[PDB]
Amino acid sequence: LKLKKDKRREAIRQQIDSNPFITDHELSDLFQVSIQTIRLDRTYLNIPELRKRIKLVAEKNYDQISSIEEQEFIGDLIQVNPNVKAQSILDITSDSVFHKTGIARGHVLFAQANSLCVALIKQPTVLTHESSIQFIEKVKLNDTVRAEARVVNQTAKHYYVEVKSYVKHTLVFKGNFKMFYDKR
Amino acid sequence: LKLKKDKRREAIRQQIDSNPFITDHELSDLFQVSIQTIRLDRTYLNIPELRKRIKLVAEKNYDQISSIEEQEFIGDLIQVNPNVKAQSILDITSDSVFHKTGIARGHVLFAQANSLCVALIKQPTVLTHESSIQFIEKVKLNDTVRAEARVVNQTAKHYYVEVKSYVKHTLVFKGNFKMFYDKR
Amino acid sequence: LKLKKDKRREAIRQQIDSNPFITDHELSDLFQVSIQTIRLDRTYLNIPELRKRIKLVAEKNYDQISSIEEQEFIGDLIQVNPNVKAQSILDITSDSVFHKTGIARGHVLFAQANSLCVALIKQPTVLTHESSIQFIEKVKLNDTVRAEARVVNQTAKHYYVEVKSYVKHTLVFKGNFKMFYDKR
Amino acid sequence: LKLKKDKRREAIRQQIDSNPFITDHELSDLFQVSIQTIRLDRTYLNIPELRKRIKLVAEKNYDQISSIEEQEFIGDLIQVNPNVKAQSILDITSDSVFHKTGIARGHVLFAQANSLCVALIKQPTVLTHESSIQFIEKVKLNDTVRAEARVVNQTAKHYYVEVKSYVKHTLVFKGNFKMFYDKR
Amino acid sequence: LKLKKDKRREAIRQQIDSNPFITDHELSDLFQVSIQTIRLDRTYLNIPELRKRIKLVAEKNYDQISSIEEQEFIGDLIQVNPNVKAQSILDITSDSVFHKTGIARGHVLFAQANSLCVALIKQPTVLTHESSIQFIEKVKLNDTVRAEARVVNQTAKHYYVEVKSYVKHTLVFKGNFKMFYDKR
Amino acid sequence: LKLKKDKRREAIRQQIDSNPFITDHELSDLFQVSIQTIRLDRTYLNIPELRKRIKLVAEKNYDQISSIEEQEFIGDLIQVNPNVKAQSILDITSDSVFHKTGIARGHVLFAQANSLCVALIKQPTVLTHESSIQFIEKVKLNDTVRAEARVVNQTAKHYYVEVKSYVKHTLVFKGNFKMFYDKR
Ligand SMILES: [Zn+2]
Ligand SMILES: [Zn+2]
Ligand SMILES: [Zn+2]
Ligand SMILES: [Zn+2]
Ligand SMILES: [Zn+2]
Ligand SMILES: [Zn+2]
Ligand SMILES: [Zn+2]
Ligand SMILES: [Zn+2]
Ligand SMILES: [Zn+2]
Ligand SMILES: [Zn+2]
Ligand SMILES: [Zn+2]
Ligand SMILES: [Zn+2]
Ligand SMILES: [Zn+2]
Ligand SMILES: [Zn+2]
Ligand SMILES: [Zn+2]
Ligand SMILES: [Zn+2]
Ligand SMILES: [Zn+2]
Ligand SMILES: [Zn+2]
Ligand SMILES: [Zn+2]
Ligand SMILES: [Zn+2]
Ligand SMILES: [Zn+2]
Ligand SMILES: [Zn+2]
Ligand SMILES: [Zn+2]
Ligand SMILES: [Zn+2]
Ligand SMILES: [Zn+2]
Ligand SMILES: [Zn+2]
Ligand SMILES: [Zn+2]
Ligand SMILES: [Zn+2]
Ligand SMILES: [Zn+2]
Ligand SMILES: [Zn+2]
Repeated sequence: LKLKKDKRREAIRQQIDSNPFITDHELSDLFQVSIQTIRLDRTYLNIPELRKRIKLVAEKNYDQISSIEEQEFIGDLIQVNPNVKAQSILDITSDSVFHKTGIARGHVLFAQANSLCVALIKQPTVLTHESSIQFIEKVKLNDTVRAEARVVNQTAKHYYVEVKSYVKHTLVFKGNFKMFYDKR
Repeated sequence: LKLKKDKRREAIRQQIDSNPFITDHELSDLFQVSIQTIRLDRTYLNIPELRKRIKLVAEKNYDQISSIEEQEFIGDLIQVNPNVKAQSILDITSDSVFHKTGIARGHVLFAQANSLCVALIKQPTVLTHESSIQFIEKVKLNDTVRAEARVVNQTAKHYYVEVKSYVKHTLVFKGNFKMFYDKR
Repeated sequence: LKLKKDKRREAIRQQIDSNPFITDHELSDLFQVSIQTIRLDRTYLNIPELRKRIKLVAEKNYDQISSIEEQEFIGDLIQVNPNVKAQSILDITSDSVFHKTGIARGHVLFAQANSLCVALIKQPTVLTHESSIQFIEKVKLNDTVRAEARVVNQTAKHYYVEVKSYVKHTLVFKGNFKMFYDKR
Repeated sequence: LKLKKDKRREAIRQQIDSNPFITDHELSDLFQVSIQTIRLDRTYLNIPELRKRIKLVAEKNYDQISSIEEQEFIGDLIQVNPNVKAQSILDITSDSVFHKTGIARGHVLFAQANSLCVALIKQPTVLTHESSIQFIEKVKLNDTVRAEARVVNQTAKHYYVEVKSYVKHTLVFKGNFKMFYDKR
Repeated sequence: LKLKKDKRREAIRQQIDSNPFITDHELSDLFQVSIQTIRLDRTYLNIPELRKRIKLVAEKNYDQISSIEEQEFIGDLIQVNPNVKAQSILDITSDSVFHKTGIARGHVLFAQANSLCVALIKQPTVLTHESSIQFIEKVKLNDTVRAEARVVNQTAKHYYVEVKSYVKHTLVFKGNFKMFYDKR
Repeated sequence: LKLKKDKRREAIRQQIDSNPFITDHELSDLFQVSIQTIRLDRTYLNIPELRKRIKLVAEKNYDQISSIEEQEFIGDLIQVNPNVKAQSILDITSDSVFHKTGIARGHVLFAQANSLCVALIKQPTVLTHESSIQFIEKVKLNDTVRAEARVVNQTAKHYYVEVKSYVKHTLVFKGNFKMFYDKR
């Protein structure tokens, strides 16, 4: 048997506090309850929908970055520790897919990744010098790609950044980035 | 001393017949004559401007390709030998540059290259699986990037394609692409 | 009395197999059941909504045509027998109506029809030479117009094509088209 | 020999007073003088370029019409005698041509014509009921099409309007329009 | 206890007849019944949604005004007594808000107000000469602002117009406008 | 008589060093020499055109401001002393004028002014509370409006800012702004 409405809702607040980015689908699977029930529950709880929460959190992050302007950034910058790590979320719309197939275009995922690497480095001048990438799974129209970047090495002239991207906890894309920086 | 008007113009026709894509700047340097003189000369000769000639030639090429639709293609497909080699030209407009610097965004050059590799392979299904790329020189607002792709290996399941890109005969970008294909 | 849920759903699959383009409204009228019930039923059946099915089928058709490029085509090409007959579907949006009245603009329906005639003829060069048309009923904002073209005569230099267009099986527009063609 | 600068310029003012829509090319042919000389002459004379003059005159005309809103009108309404005759000018841009050929799309010329017929009739409700049209010459990218409409018959319920369209005094398109009207 | 369905619906028709612009939220508060119940009720009653009714009424009003063109008007002109008073409604979309905060930009509310003052004056030439304005409350993304303009003085050369703007009967913006007019 | 080419050009560099925003028209009037001569001179001198220089200088200024995002700013921020004074330049395009007349819309000039006041104040939260404005001269299509803002009073809760706007050193618009600020 299932939780009483009240306890389901308490549990839903705890989940979202704990993961500000948890989806309604994830919440429905967790509590084994229709995706519509999740919506009514959030409404009752005064928790805004995922898009909004995502946009609220990201807005604060563009203040921490200096290499690229907010409106140039690809995706939503959900997390950033300058010079250490960062994450973005990007929805795949028809602009981003091949028209015959609905398969996401490679350069879109590369763009999300490259942008994130530029953004996480706290320098005036930050350019990508080299990159090698692997497209591990097809990404489809309407997917949401979470990219996660981290610095793996830092020399005097470069940062080496690894990016891994996911669609529902499935690794879809991996890349290595060699980033140049100077005090200018 | 310089060529008489008549002989300069004869020589200009021969050059363009010989390179349909030669620029007015290249023609001015060749004959050491203002870029405006080149224009008057072409007008007299009934040779259309570079943009037009480029668009006339490319139009015929989209007929030879099957992996990607014409209007999805990045740049102008100036040359194509299906399954062997191909070339595109792409102008760098403000859409393609970082706003602070006028430096072309990495994903734009990668997009030109990735598109070209997809286009040159004559299969129904063609996906990029892996890529490694080097950004050799900064590309600037208003540059024109010529990308040149060639197949270097072909196995039963993949084509390996090398792309090299230029701005006025200067190598600016290099990439290796691992492309998947099947009969579907 | 009405069909049990199970039998209604079986019957709904049979209908859609039989007419890939049947609407939810048509399905609701058939089974005398709310338009929302139809939606839940399709969801259960794993049958995508009308827009999608329409776009899946049409995508395959642009491969058969050569006179006009896919992205220039007006409406969705749902059916094509080159040089014989063809059909398109076109939604009437605010772009297509007079602003004071919501009445569809004449040139929009003519455009759907003219495009279809160009598309169905399998020649490199296909131009419309003459046309006579009758606007039989007002088409309104949000209507969907199904145009149906067929060749009625073929001489050495022309095809004569008749187009008839409908909104819910009501004839709204009729046209005769005199089409030129050559091997060029 | 040619006219002195002064007399050429006097003659140019007289021409434009006499035809507010005469082009610089027409003026150059008339006086056998480069198209650039015509420009310098107009500048000296304080006569604005063709586009402007066209837009100044047309602006006054939308006040006389009631069947269609100004911003819905196709082309520039250069002349109007409500219920009798009217004319528009329309530039053919890339939006209006087939992409492979630069040939103007049929529905564009039909749209100019149909709009003009709706505009010239001074009634609240004016709908096109029937039309037959002939595409007499190919219209190309960058052409300017002058459409000329006149009422040929008027019954109690309809106006019969003939439209003829030109590119440099060459008849390119002809149409007959059966227009419905009522007091509503 | 609450009204029977039938009587609620009768009462809802009377309300909308009486205020063509009453919202579903207002109707839900009145009858203490979910906003969704209001929707089902209107559907049953054949009363179109607020957006439509608003657009139907406003369409008739642009005929009465002469100083500014319909498509230039900011908001929907719901009410107009030329030279006396007028009202508009304007939705606040992301175009109209600061990006960090969702707060409506001042010039948007000023634009609604200034447009309304120009529109209500029945003269060929009508220009704003002076204005003083007070932003009384923050307007937020997705609010709907009702602006209400009235002439308070009229001299030989000017009209003095007061505008007051509201979001759910809360005064949010107030302005005084000094408007110039002549017979030209 | 006029300056030798060499001395004219020396003098032109000195002028632009001295006023980075001086126009070619201003330079032509100064040296009484065609606007085209000015262009050739700048080309020779390696001084970029006005648009570019303006965009280079402004780019550096958005770094100093915190109340409004760069891409939301109306016009180009050519000068800024946070909490003291600032200036913008704004071109008047067809988007900004009444369609019948080419006269700039009031809210456009108010927008330039209001944006500048928000931008110059170095606080997280900065809102306009009150404003009174005078439209002193008609601004026309293609004019360039220079707005100049300065703080005239500062209390604990507000800044009082005066804006004056010009087209070729002619005062066209004046405004007083009451701005709210807090540490949030
Ligand atoms: Zn998750
Ligand atoms: Zn699941
Ligand atoms: Zn397609
Ligand atoms: Zn892209
Ligand atoms: Zn490096
Ligand atoms: Zn070259
Ligand atoms: Zn050179
Ligand atoms: Zn910038
Ligand atoms: Zn891009
Ligand atoms: Zn592979
Ligand atoms: Zn049907
Ligand atoms: Zn029905
Ligand atoms: Zn309207
Ligand atoms: Zn159209
Ligand atoms: Zn023919
Ligand atoms: Zn003529
Ligand atoms: Zn000629
Ligand atoms: Zn094409
Ligand atoms: Zn069209
Ligand atoms: Zn009739
Ligand atoms: Zn109310
Ligand atoms: Zn309430
Ligand atoms: Zn922002
Ligand atoms: Zn605005
Ligand atoms: Zn005044
Ligand atoms: Zn100056
Ligand atoms: Zn001057
Ligand atoms: Zn107008
Ligand atoms: Zn505006
Ligand atoms: Zn205050």
